[PDB]
Amino acid sequence: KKSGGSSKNLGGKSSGRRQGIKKMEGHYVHAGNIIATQRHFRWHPGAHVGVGKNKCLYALEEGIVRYTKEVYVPHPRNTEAVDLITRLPKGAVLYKTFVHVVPAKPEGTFKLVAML
RNA sequence: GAAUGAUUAACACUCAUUACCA
RNA sequence: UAGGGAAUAGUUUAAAAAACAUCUGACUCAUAUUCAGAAGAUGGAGGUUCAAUUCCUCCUUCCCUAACCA
RNA sequence: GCUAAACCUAGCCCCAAACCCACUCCACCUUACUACCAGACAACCUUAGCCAAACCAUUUACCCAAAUAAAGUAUAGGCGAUAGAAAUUGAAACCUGGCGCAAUAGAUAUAGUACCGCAAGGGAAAGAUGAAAAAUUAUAACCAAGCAUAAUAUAGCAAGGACUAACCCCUAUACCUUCUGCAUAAUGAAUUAACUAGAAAUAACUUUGCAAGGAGAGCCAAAGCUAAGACCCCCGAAACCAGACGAGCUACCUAAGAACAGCUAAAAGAGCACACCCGUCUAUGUAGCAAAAUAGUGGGAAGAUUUAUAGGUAGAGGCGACAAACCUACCGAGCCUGGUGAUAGCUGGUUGUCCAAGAUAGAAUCUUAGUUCAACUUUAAAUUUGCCCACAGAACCCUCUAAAUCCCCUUGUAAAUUUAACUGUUAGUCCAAAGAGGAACAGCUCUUUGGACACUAGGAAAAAACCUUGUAGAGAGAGUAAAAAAUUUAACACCCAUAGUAGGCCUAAAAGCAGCCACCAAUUAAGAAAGCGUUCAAGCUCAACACCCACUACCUAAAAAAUCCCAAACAUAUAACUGAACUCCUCACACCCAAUUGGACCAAUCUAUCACCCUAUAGAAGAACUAAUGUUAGUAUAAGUAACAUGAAAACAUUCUCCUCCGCAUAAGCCUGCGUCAGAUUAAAACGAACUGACAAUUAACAGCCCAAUAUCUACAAUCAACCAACAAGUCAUUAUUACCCUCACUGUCAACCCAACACAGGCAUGCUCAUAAGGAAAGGUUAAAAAAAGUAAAAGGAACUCGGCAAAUCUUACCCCGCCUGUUUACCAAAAACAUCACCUCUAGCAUCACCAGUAUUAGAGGCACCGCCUGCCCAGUGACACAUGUUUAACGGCCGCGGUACCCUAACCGUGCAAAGGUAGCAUAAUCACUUGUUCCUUAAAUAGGGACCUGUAUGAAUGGCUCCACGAGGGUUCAGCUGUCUCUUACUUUUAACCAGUGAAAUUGACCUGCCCGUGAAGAGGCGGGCAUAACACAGCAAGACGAGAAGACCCUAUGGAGCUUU
RNA sequence: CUCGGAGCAGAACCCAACCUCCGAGCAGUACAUGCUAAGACUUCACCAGUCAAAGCGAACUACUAUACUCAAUUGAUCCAAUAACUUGACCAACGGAACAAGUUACCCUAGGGAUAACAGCGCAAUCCUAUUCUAGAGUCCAUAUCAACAAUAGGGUUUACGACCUCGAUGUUGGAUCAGGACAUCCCGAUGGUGCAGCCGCUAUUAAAGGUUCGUUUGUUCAACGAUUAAAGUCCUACGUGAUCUGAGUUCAGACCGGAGUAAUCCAGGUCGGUUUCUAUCUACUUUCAAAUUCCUCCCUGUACGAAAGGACAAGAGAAAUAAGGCCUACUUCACAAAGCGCCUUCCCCCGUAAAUGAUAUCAUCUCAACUUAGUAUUAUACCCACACCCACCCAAGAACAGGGUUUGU
RNA sequence: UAGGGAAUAGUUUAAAAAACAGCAGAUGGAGGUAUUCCUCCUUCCCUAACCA
Ligand SMILES: [K+]
Ligand SMILES: [K+]
Ligand SMILES: [K+]
Ligand SMILES: [K+]
Ligand SMILES: [K+]
Ligand SMILES: [K+]
Ligand SMILES: [K+]
Ligand SMILES: [K+]
Ligand SMILES: [K+]
Ligand SMILES: [K+]
Ligand SMILES: [K+]
Ligand SMILES: [K+]
Ligand SMILES: [K+]
Ligand SMILES: [K+]
Ligand SMILES: [K+]
Ligand SMILES: [K+]
Ligand SMILES: [K+]
Ligand SMILES: [K+]
Ligand SMILES: [K+]
Ligand SMILES: [K+]
Ligand SMILES: [K+]
Ligand SMILES: [K+]
Ligand SMILES: [K+]
Ligand SMILES: [K+]
Ligand SMILES: [K+]
Ligand SMILES: [K+]
Ligand SMILES: [K+]
Ligand SMILES: [Mg+2]
Ligand SMILES: [Mg+2]
Ligand SMILES: [Mg+2]
Ligand SMILES: [Mg+2]
Ligand SMILES: [Mg+2]
Ligand SMILES: [Mg+2]
Ligand SMILES: [Mg+2]
Ligand SMILES: [Mg+2]
Ligand SMILES: [Mg+2]
Ligand SMILES: [Mg+2]
Ligand SMILES: [Mg+2]
Ligand SMILES: [Mg+2]
Ligand SMILES: [Mg+2]
Ligand SMILES: [Mg+2]
Ligand SMILES: [Mg+2]
Ligand SMILES: [Mg+2]
Ligand SMILES: [Mg+2]
Ligand SMILES: [Mg+2]
Ligand SMILES: [Mg+2]
Ligand SMILES: [Mg+2]
Ligand SMILES: [Mg+2]
Ligand SMILES: [Mg+2]
Ligand SMILES: [Mg+2]
Ligand SMILES: [Mg+2]
Ligand SMILES: [Mg+2]
Ligand SMILES: [Mg+2]
Ligand SMILES: [Mg+2]
Ligand SMILES: [Mg+2]
Ligand SMILES: [Mg+2]
Ligand SMILES: [Mg+2]
Ligand SMILES: [Mg+2]
Ligand SMILES: [Mg+2]
Ligand SMILES: [Mg+2]
Ligand SMILES: [Mg+2]
Ligand SMILES: [Mg+2]
Ligand SMILES: [Mg+2]
Ligand SMILES: [Mg+2]
Ligand SMILES: [Mg+2]
Ligand SMILES: [Mg+2]
Ligand SMILES: [Mg+2]
Ligand SMILES: [Mg+2]
Ligand SMILES: [Mg+2]
Ligand SMILES: [Mg+2]
Ligand SMILES: [Mg+2]
Ligand SMILES: [Mg+2]
Ligand SMILES: [Mg+2]
Ligand SMILES: [Mg+2]
Ligand SMILES: [Mg+2]
Ligand SMILES: [Mg+2]
Ligand SMILES: [Mg+2]
Ligand SMILES: [Mg+2]
Ligand SMILES: [Mg+2]
Ligand SMILES: [Mg+2]
Ligand SMILES: [Mg+2]
Ligand SMILES: [Mg+2]
Ligand SMILES: [Mg+2]
Ligand SMILES: [Mg+2]
Ligand SMILES: [Mg+2]
Ligand SMILES: [Mg+2]
Ligand SMILES: [Mg+2]
Ligand SMILES: [Mg+2]
Ligand SMILES: [Mg+2]
Ligand SMILES: [Mg+2]
Ligand SMILES: [Mg+2]
Ligand SMILES: [Mg+2]
Ligand SMILES: [Mg+2]
Ligand SMILES: [Mg+2]
Ligand SMILES: [Mg+2]
Ligand SMILES: [Mg+2]
Ligand SMILES: [Mg+2]
Ligand SMILES: [Mg+2]
Ligand SMILES: [Mg+2]
Ligand SMILES: [Mg+2]
Ligand SMILES: [Mg+2]
Ligand SMILES: [Mg+2]
Ligand SMILES: [Mg+2]
Ligand SMILES: [Mg+2]
Ligand SMILES: [Mg+2]
Ligand SMILES: [Mg+2]
Ligand SMILES: [Mg+2]
Ligand SMILES: [Mg+2]
Ligand SMILES: [Mg+2]
Ligand SMILES: [Mg+2]
Ligand SMILES: [Mg+2]
Ligand SMILES: [Mg+2]
Ligand SMILES: [Mg+2]
Ligand SMILES: [Mg+2]
Ligand SMILES: [Mg+2]
Ligand SMILES: [Mg+2]
Ligand SMILES: [Mg+2]
Ligand SMILES: [Mg+2]
Ligand SMILES: [Mg+2]
Ligand SMILES: [Mg+2]
Ligand SMILES: [Mg+2]
Ligand SMILES: [Mg+2]
Ligand SMILES: [Mg+2]
Ligand SMILES: [Mg+2]
Ligand SMILES: [Mg+2]
Ligand SMILES: [Mg+2]
Ligand SMILES: [Mg+2]
Ligand SMILES: [Mg+2]
Ligand SMILES: [Mg+2]
Ligand SMILES: [Mg+2]
Ligand SMILES: [Mg+2]
Ligand SMILES: [Mg+2]
Ligand SMILES: [Mg+2]
Ligand SMILES: [Mg+2]
Ligand SMILES: [Mg+2]
Ligand SMILES: [Mg+2]
Ligand SMILES: [Mg+2]
Ligand SMILES: [Mg+2]
Ligand SMILES: [Mg+2]
Repeated sequence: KKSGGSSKNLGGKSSGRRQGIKKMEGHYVHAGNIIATQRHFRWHPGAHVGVGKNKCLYALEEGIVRYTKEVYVPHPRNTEAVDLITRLPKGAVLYKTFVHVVPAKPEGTFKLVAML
């Protein structure tokens, strides 16, 4: 019985974050429902979709979730993204995946309240 | 260590040169 | 096989200094001692920091310890 | 037919009621049960711990004076576990009963007896007629295991299907527990009978009552509330604490006793050697003679000796020449009782029938042998989707542009979620697939997806994990599913060869063929040469011509293990057939998973009411046993086995043979225990009797049982006590005065005997006998096998045996290590080098009326070391102790060095430099001293890892936790000369025992059941029991030890447990 | 030992190893990092953690301004401090006990084959063997002999690995005793090759009937050494065999030395000492009756061979050892007999190859062509073989039983 | 962490001086009415904490 060695690799024991899409294409969401969670921007917020401080995407309106591909124009103040687009060959357009909520209900209705 | 010179009255030294198991 | 420590001038130590050794001079008839001068160093490689012997990392050499119970 | 079986009483339990309490005479706290004398001692003083807190450390309910209620409230608490009031409230109360037991129950109880223990203390078993036994030839019978009547016939979990037929044929791997998985060679179990194990709240559910109320004050209430039904086991540690009991064993001590021949020396912890004490070595023995013995051999035996008697020290302790010894057979700390039903996440066990549902992501945890939450699983309830899935849709960065997934209408289907209430599972195996670790090893380890297994059946030889197949019954129908192993191998050309030229160059030589360049040309045809060869050449081939139909294939290679190959066989008759619990068929249908969960029934018993040859509806409960190394009893198996016993003849008078270990007596112990008579009860055999009943008996002079007061007295051992010389300094003695006229009581007295469970080869003090005047018998009979035991003798050799000369024989030499010596120790595996010890040294203490001590520093106590001889070096920084102003102290705890260079190499008188309290000094050294190591050399042997003497840096020797020499001593360890021998070469013969046979008597462990073969294979991985073969009428007796993973002891090694205990400690 | 990122885990989520890599236990800027509140996420439970519309109050009409940048950057309850707000652990064993280390070989109990040591089994890295390949060595020459880089198989003796049976026990080294088996043969037999003249060797094929020594030191298995031998084989059998033995070693309780430790005590160390039970129920077995192996001497022969030196084989003869089976005349132990140290007997084959003839293929060719020879045994033969006289007696027969004799039953 | 106290030349003292160390040299820092009055901060000491 010879004495053995030991592994020099510590840590690495974190559990899965359980991130990803919570509401798939066509699903009905109420306002506030989290649509997806992510560590980096895999899906970008579209129409009526808010983005949390932790990049969490949530519904701003009640409706149907839709995923589309759209042209990506960064904010002129986002230095890193602007540096990329300026170095692109002319004629080249960046695309990204966006998630939207199509509002299902109208903001309200006018109802007869009195006959004065 | 060897040879060679330099050195000495001649040497030694020194310097320089050469070639099982429970 | 596992573990801890160390590496500084040619030599041996210190927190970039002393000691001698080495070279220079003086004293001696000459040598030593002595006196006055002079030079010389942070095992290797990589990185942090404006700056690293002094913060970390791997390798080499060496040392010390353990390597058991039926 | 035996053994047995059966019984209904004895009494007992729980309540009620009631307060309770004895007495002849005599004896009884001293040694209890003892007629009768001078004393004066006197009682109180907090429970602890197990356990719970998942350890444990504060803490952890224990009637304390009225049931209920307030209330598990206030409050307390590692604010944890758990503990827990009061104010206030306020009831009933008629002993003579029982849905209690009925001889393993109920009290332990026929009895606190027998029996066990020194003691405290522990503590049984069992009986059965009838009206009458002054009816006893009575009261029938049938029933457990075990046997008998009546042994057995190839073959195999002992049966099943069957059959004319018991067997023969075919099929079939006991049971429980425990596991991933057990025929397993894993656990338990000889068998029978009896006994022997699920206790309850919180909620919820079900069924009644009443209902915004319910309830027979308290409580609850936004349909509640009241009542009922229905769920929560048994045995087991090592421990801990309290109070008693123990020093008749043993350790040590106190008082007063006893023993020690002979010889040598005559001085002796001196030698030889009895008694006596001890226990070195070997054999025997190992449920024995013996819970430590016997035989031989050994150590001691005038001393630190051995030993009888009484007394002392007691468990948080004693005692100890320290062995963790010994303290009543078992002491890392006694025993008993109690706390106590200690606790156990650990093993084992857990009792009627039938059906149903039912296999598993993970998280935390002093946690991974367990728990809680999730998940899965079960039941009840609610109302609404569940599952399968169409498009569309879900990322860039990056190398496998993976198999897929997610989402999802339709559709095919019938589930799903939610509410209420719980338990169990949370120690996992193989296969396919994607990977990781390892060795692209594992029946290996780790994740993922799926399957199977832990449930069925068929198949793959046997076969958990592969294939086929699942839903349950009957059938002497039927169709099928999976389902059988194929292959066979290496020929090959014939014929012929002149030449520019030995091409050029290089080279000693290079001539087709060491290298470099060219590679042209003669002959119809032949490379300025493709393979050999020659030192260079020669020489043999191939590519050429001619001859001429070689008319090639151009794909490939073996083998070996251990008990014995392994179905038998077969190349030839027409695609089929066989084959399940699948499916069909006639009839029927709840009727094949562990843990767990739901449900339907039910034996017997008691009670209410029925019933009335053994029942019904209900209510109850000590309500069901193929398993706990279970408890008690009975009887088997081993087994008529192991083992045990009586000297001979005779007229039972006596005599003979042989032992003598003794023997007689006293003390202690014991208590009628071989005397008579009468019984046939019996001695490990036997009708004499030690057993039963009765009747007798031991007679004091021996011994025990003693003494008026007060004061006073007592320097001068003993040893033949005389010479002589001692130390350890000793067992023996009065007087004065007063008082005192009396007599022979009382008790022990036996034996073949005590302590050891026994009629035990053991233990057991003293006197005398010293081999006997006393006391005894080794052989039940026979035979004369093996193996075994105890002896005797042995050719030639003489340690060649062996770890070792163990044992035996003979009887001796020299040396080494350790310890000075005599002595002491682990009673029962160690007798030693361990302890003690004379000697030496350190430390403490200036003193009296209970040890030390009736002592006083030349003393006493606490320690170290270990006579003597030579010695005991350096260090006080650290720790300790002492001392105080620094400090002192090692024969206190302890310690006592590097790195680099210099005489060729080894080495360094030497030199540099750092460190320290000091740097290991003298000695000794391959050691009983870490390895290296069988170091080197001399001696020893034919040969030596042995032994002796040296050399040694031992970098881990070393100086009172002592170093080194040396006399004497040693059942210490090692070596050796000589001799001796059956130790051996190499065994043999005889005797005794045992043995075997006959007769009597008659155990133990063990035992699931057995109808109890061998081979290969298989398998929970080593098969009498499975597969394939082979073998095979039946049954004794004697041997053997290869297997039955043989018996015996719940492995002492190892790990685990929030299990113990002893010891040490900063 | 807690936390985060990446791979394993390629595409929703999840996913382990004492697996592979890299990090964290802060820092910086704000000071509305103010208040409040729909709807959601969630590390597979809980605890904890995460994102947020609207609204209030601010800011604001220049600020990718509105839950700050940032991946992790962290700690429950009780309790303590504090007027309040609020703060407090490398509680890092990081779901955290308010506070507790050693040692036990003097040990104990409960369990575990859920887990080690022995053996089996699995596996074959390691170990051993064979073949393939043709570099190299062997003067030349690959293949007499040896052999690199590699390749393909086999073996199951080593050291490991795994943890499947066994811990209500499968007794652990070496030796004694008795051996069963494999052949990968050490000796003896039969053959091919040789860098084989001969004598000796080397290598390969075949052969497991028979055989395979005694001693000094060591506990040894081994190893060294002495002396022999035809040879002193390699292995398996629970590293065969302790209900047959042994107990030197190893591995309990005593003790010493060196070393470690404050000590208790301890060490792969060394050293002295240290209890080895069992009456056999079952299986199996208790005359495989009887063919023998080997060395040496003489002779062949100083022949064959060879320059010499040296020096055979076959046949023949003799004498021994061992083994097996018997026996007692003598010797010896002994004495109506049993014994050895004495005497007597002992018998067949071995298949690897070497050669003819002769086809496929009109030569040739020893032929998994037909065939011929070396070249083979029904292994030979041997032993055993007739039986109610049998009460009893005797016995060279024997445990009992059985057997022989009794014409040897006063 | 809490308070108490303290800070003079490199060092240690005095009431702006001497002594040592190497003619230089100082009133820890900031603010205020100046070593000498007060306050905050730094460093250090003292004393008590450092629990959960
Ligand atoms: K997110
Ligand atoms: K405990
Ligand atoms: K009783
Ligand atoms: K069982
Ligand atoms: K088995
Ligand atoms: K098993
Ligand atoms: K067992
Ligand atoms: K006493
Ligand atoms: K068990
Ligand atoms: K547990
Ligand atoms: K099949
Ligand atoms: K040439
Ligand atoms: K008596
Ligand atoms: K005895
Ligand atoms: K002794
Ligand atoms: K000191
Ligand atoms: K020696
Ligand atoms: K020597
Ligand atoms: K002795
Ligand atoms: K046997
Ligand atoms: K923890
Ligand atoms: K392996
Ligand atoms: K075991
Ligand atoms: K020996
Ligand atoms: K059997
Ligand atoms: K004899
Ligand atoms: K041919
Ligand atoms: Mg990860
Ligand atoms: Mg994880
Ligand atoms: Mg001159
Ligand atoms: Mg507890
Ligand atoms: Mg404990
Ligand atoms: Mg009250
Ligand atoms: Mg009773
Ligand atoms: Mg019967
Ligand atoms: Mg059969
Ligand atoms: Mg198992
Ligand atoms: Mg099975
Ligand atoms: Mg069994
Ligand atoms: Mg078990
Ligand atoms: Mg209950
Ligand atoms: Mg306690
Ligand atoms: Mg007590
Ligand atoms: Mg006594
Ligand atoms: Mg006395
Ligand atoms: Mg005498
Ligand atoms: Mg004496
Ligand atoms: Mg004597
Ligand atoms: Mg004593
Ligand atoms: Mg001791
Ligand atoms: Mg001891
Ligand atoms: Mg006792
Ligand atoms: Mg219990
Ligand atoms: Mg079912
Ligand atoms: Mg914890
Ligand atoms: Mg678990
Ligand atoms: Mg759907
Ligand atoms: Mg789980
Ligand atoms: Mg596995
Ligand atoms: Mg030519
Ligand atoms: Mg030429
Ligand atoms: Mg040429
Ligand atoms: Mg030619
Ligand atoms: Mg040539
Ligand atoms: Mg031509
Ligand atoms: Mg040709
Ligand atoms: Mg069916
Ligand atoms: Mg059916
Ligand atoms: Mg009935
Ligand atoms: Mg019952
Ligand atoms: Mg029963
Ligand atoms: Mg039982
Ligand atoms: Mg018997
Ligand atoms: Mg007998
Ligand atoms: Mg008298
Ligand atoms: Mg008498
Ligand atoms: Mg005695
Ligand atoms: Mg007599
Ligand atoms: Mg007798
Ligand atoms: Mg007898
Ligand atoms: Mg007899
Ligand atoms: Mg003899
Ligand atoms: Mg010998
Ligand atoms: Mg001798
Ligand atoms: Mg021998
Ligand atoms: Mg002897
Ligand atoms: Mg002694
Ligand atoms: Mg003893
Ligand atoms: Mg004794
Ligand atoms: Mg003894
Ligand atoms: Mg001693
Ligand atoms: Mg002395
Ligand atoms: Mg000293
Ligand atoms: Mg030198
Ligand atoms: Mg010295
Ligand atoms: Mg040594
Ligand atoms: Mg010897
Ligand atoms: Mg030392
Ligand atoms: Mg010493
Ligand atoms: Mg000392
Ligand atoms: Mg003496
Ligand atoms: Mg001696
Ligand atoms: Mg003695
Ligand atoms: Mg017998
Ligand atoms: Mg008999
Ligand atoms: Mg048994
Ligand atoms: Mg088998
Ligand atoms: Mg028999
Ligand atoms: Mg069996
Ligand atoms: Mg056994
Ligand atoms: Mg056990
Ligand atoms: Mg405890
Ligand atoms: Mg969650
Ligand atoms: Mg807002
Ligand atoms: Mg934790
Ligand atoms: Mg966590
Ligand atoms: Mg010991
Ligand atoms: Mg045990
Ligand atoms: Mg296992
Ligand atoms: Mg093993
Ligand atoms: Mg086995
Ligand atoms: Mg293999
Ligand atoms: Mg060559
Ligand atoms: Mg094997
Ligand atoms: Mg496993
Ligand atoms: Mg067993
Ligand atoms: Mg054999
Ligand atoms: Mg062979
Ligand atoms: Mg063996
Ligand atoms: Mg055996
Ligand atoms: Mg021994
Ligand atoms: Mg020691
Ligand atoms: Mg002894
Ligand atoms: Mg020993
Ligand atoms: Mg034995
Ligand atoms: Mg026997
Ligand atoms: Mg011949
Ligand atoms: Mg021919
Ligand atoms: Mg021909």
